[PDB]
Amino acid sequence: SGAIYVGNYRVVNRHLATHNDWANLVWEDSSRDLLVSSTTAQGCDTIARCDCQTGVYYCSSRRKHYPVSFSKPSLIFVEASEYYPARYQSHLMLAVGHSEPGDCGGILRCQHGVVGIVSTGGNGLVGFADVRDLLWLDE
Ligand SMILES: CSc1ccccc1NC(=O)N1CC[C@H](C(N)=O)C1
Ligand SMILES: [Zn+2]
Repeated sequence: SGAIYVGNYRVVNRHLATHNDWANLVWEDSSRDLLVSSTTAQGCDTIARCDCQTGVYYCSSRRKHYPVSFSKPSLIFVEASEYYPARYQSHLMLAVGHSEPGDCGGILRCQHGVVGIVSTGGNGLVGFADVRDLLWLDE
């Protein structure tokens, strides 16, 4: 689990959104596994606006942050799970690193701020849903 809190927005994995996130929906895209809902309080996360390919991610199944190299956002085939059938997920970045299903939501950050959140993984990989192209999170 986990979210990004920027301005009056809450960014979560769409598969982990609550009934309240849907009532307060701003934008969602199943093909990206993202959902953004509105908040009453102002958030303090800064979103990165960059092309960094190295950063640090939080892994809740190890209670540890790991430095990683990751691929640029792209269309990647993601195996079936209890939340989606097998499909291509867009804006996805992959890295070699530990991840378990409950690690979705962990932040990936670079020197510029938040890059994205854990969204896919397995077999020694970890995938992150990019948020750096969502310029409107800033206004
Ligand atoms: C860190 S996710 C993970 C880790 C180990 C094994 C499997 C996984 N995958 C998942 O449980 N999911 C749930 C839906 C998510 C998606 N974006 O399609 C993929
Ligand atoms: Zn950066």
